[PDB]
Amino acid sequence: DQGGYGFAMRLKRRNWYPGAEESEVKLNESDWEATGLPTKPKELPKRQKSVIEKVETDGDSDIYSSPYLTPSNAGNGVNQPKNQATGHENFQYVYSGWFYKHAASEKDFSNKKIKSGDDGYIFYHGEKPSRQLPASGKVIYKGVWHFVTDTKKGQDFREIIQPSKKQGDRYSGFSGDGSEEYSNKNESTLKDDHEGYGFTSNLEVDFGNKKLTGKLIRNNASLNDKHTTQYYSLDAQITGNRFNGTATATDKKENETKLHPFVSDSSSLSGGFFGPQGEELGFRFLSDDQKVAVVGSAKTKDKSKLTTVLDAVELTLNDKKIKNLDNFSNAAQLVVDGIMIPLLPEFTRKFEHTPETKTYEVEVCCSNLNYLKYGMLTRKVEQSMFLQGERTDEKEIPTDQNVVYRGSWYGHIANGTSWSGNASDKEGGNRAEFTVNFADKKITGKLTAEQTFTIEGMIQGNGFEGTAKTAESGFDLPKAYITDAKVKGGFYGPKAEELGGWFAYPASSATVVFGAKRQ
Amino acid sequence: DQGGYGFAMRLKRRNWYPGAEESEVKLNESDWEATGLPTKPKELPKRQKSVIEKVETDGDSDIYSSPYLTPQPKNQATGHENFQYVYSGWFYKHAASEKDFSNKKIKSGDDGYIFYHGEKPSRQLPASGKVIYKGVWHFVTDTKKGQDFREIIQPSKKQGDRYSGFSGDGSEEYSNKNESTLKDDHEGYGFTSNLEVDFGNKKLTGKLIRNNASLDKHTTQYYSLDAQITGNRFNGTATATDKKENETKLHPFVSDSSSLSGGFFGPQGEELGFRFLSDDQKVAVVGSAKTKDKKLTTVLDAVELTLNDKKIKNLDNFSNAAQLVVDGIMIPLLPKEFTRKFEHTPETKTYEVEVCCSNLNYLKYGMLTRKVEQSMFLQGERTDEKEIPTDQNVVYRGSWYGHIANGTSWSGNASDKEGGNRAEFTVNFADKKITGKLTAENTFTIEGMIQGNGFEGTAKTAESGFDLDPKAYITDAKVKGGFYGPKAEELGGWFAYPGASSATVVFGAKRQQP
Ligand code: NA
Repeated sequence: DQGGYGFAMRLKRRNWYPGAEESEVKLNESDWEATGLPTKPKELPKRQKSVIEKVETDGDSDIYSSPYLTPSNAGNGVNQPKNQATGHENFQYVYSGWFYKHAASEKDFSNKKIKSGDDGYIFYHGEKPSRQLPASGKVIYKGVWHFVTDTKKGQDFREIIQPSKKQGDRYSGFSGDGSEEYSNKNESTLKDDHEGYGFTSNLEVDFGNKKLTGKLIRNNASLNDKHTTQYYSLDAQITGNRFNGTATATDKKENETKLHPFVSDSSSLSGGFFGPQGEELGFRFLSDDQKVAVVGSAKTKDKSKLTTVLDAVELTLNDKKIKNLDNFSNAAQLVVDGIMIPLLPEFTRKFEHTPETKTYEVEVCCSNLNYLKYGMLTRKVEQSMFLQGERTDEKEIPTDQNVVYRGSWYGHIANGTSWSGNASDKEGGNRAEFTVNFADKKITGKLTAEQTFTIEGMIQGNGFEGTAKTAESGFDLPKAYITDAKVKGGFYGPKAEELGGWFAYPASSATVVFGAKRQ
Repeated sequence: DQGGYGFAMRLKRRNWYPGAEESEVKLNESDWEATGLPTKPKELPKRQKSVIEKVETDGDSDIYSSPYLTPQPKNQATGHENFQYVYSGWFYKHAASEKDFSNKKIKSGDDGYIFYHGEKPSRQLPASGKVIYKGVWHFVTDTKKGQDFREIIQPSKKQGDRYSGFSGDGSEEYSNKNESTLKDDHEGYGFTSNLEVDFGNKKLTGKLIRNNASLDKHTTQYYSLDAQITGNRFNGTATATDKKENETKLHPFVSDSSSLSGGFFGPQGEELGFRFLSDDQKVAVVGSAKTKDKKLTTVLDAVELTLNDKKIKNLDNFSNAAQLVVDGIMIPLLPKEFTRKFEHTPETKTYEVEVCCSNLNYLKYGMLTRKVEQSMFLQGERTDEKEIPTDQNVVYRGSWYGHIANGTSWSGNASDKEGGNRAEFTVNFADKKITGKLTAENTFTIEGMIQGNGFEGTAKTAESGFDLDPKAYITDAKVKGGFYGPKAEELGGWFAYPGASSATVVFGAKRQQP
């Protein structure tokens, strides 16, 4: 999809003012809200929490939330419910769940509006979207899932929520409702075929084939023979640290009458992997009939060769240091300080951006690159270089023994006075060239200002590493000297049409990002 | 009717909670509320005012009322605006909505009352002639879902549907009440009344109209009225002038009423108040009217004779001998067996009353005590002067209550027996002459002239002293009285002395027959 740390969807409340009544309020893709990056995934997402904090109540002011979440800033009663897939409960990077208030009714006759029922959100959010994943093998992920429905006059979902308060009619059915009383979430022990407590998810992720399948079920209250009910299966393709696909409603029958909301397929399943090697994931979807939205989370068993799916780095000038950036496997979306900066609105480019550090100044290259972006980033005053690209699958690395790549680079170097040079297509300005022997796992090339650097390295999988050096001789602006500069890079896009890398040093310094295109 | 100083009727608000909705709330005779005696007729009636004071608001706490009432529209019949005894009108609040969702009650709209009240209900009226009364009238309707009265009230706020149509509504915008001058054929401003009272024939007729805003005849008539006068009261019907024929009826005045009732107030009934409820229970009306701004007959006697100070006060009465009105409260004299005795506490602590007699129907008299004060009382409904019989020899027999003393006091209740208090009278109507005797122990002698339905003369202990079981010498004591009931079957009088022996006496006798 379009990437992000998380998504939230608000409960609906239907207007029943007589004469001005909405017979229905459907859910919409436009209803999804970004959560932003959480400092602590176990806490509620801050933007949406603030909204609910301001929601008026009249008798019970508490915020109720999923049992494994941090009550934080909020209270409860008659409470020890559980919602967990057994053996898969120790989430560290990703949380999904719900939170809500018993909101006061809106009783605004003078605006012909009457609304009543809970107000709240379902959501998932995560930190540390993954830059590496297992290289191969099928891996079981389990966790939880949550839902919120549309509202329609006369509608009920009595199979999942006892409809004494018009759940599904006046306000959304949702998995946190006080009348969701048919799961085993309050029971003290499990039946031998339960996957856990409440609504749980089970996914099989095939890292070898870049795809996944799964099942979303309810673990049923024991009030012979089977004690779970399946509402969806899932199917998705993995691209980098993201996945996209479909959800299939398990019981839609034909003839109905359909006492639950899970009756339509979804063509908008999307999620992503989080953690050092994608050991946790978050996902969401919206049903095609706009009657239900789902979010969820899953993880490998509570306590392997890896492949790198992306590079995203920031090189800070002042201290020549190199930090990893978050990225959602999208070279054209620059993620810094938890905000997303697009990189496409003519070689290179330049612009500034302010969200909602004051503003970000970015110079990005290049116009002919599609899986790789690099340039200059400045906060306001801080200055850095950056590079980010989507690695080519190691199994797609071409075998060709002679391959030339051409492009440019941004440079900042000094043994005394400093030299800085942007990237360019012309003329004697920064230019880069590389010859790669894939068969040999060998790579070499040169960067020239017009004087030059010379790079050499070997090829490990879908990335390379080596060293860069001035002529020394020396450089320009009066001379700078570089020797044994630590060089890191990778190949980007299908069959490695693109490649790029960077180096920092380490009385001469140096920080360089470069990217080249295949001929 | 059943008499009173005034009546009020509250606006209705209809429950429109979905699923627990009232489709309609009709008016009912039982909805009428007594107002009590006002100290100042220009002020709002106190009981109902207190109710409205407690009505909850949320944004506008004011009480709005008819412009001539004591807190630039006008509501008045020109030349007939200076009311002193009787006021009718309305008052209300922009009441907050009731929004009780868990008990399934939603109500919205104005809350308030229409009312009339008066002081000094009349004991005399003009003896004859037709007299024009004009004034104002007011209405409140039922509520019914989907109902509007757009001819009278612009229905932007569901007037007639969620809360009663009423003449004080802010959207009553079709009368001339806000205009600065009058058309040639307007009777005045807003909704006005015009009555012709025929005191000669004891009846009245009238018309209730709206004076229309000018933006072709300028008034619209909604009712005519017809009533019979009995004493200081009147009862009859209202006839809806436009009912239902070729029209779908854009106003609430579509049904007749068989419950028009009202009464006269002031020294000679120069003002009146009235009310009615439509037979279809869709609309209640109250109103008031007066003779133009600036010989009598007496229709009732109602007096209190205070012992301690031998003084005699007029009581209010609504032309009903069996309803004793003291201190603004109504005390019935027949239990819904000669003489009677009982006590009564309203809502002075309690009233103790001894009343006579069981055979009298237009005349009641006896003892009244407050708690401690003690008085005698007499009240009766005079016979029409034109019904005074011409018979030259007529005997009346009965009793009397007596309290007298030149030294020690003598008190004697009334009775049928035996040597106890007894009264006898012979009346020569042809001669306009009356005489009779009261005896305790076998004594007062009374001569008097008849005038209309009343008499006036003297009572003397004669010669000399009386008993005191010490001689009490009362002579030339003024005696006043009347003939009560149709054709003067019952008669009554009283006397106070002086105008070392005192005396206060009420008596009543009944007519005999060959
Ligand atoms: Na986000």
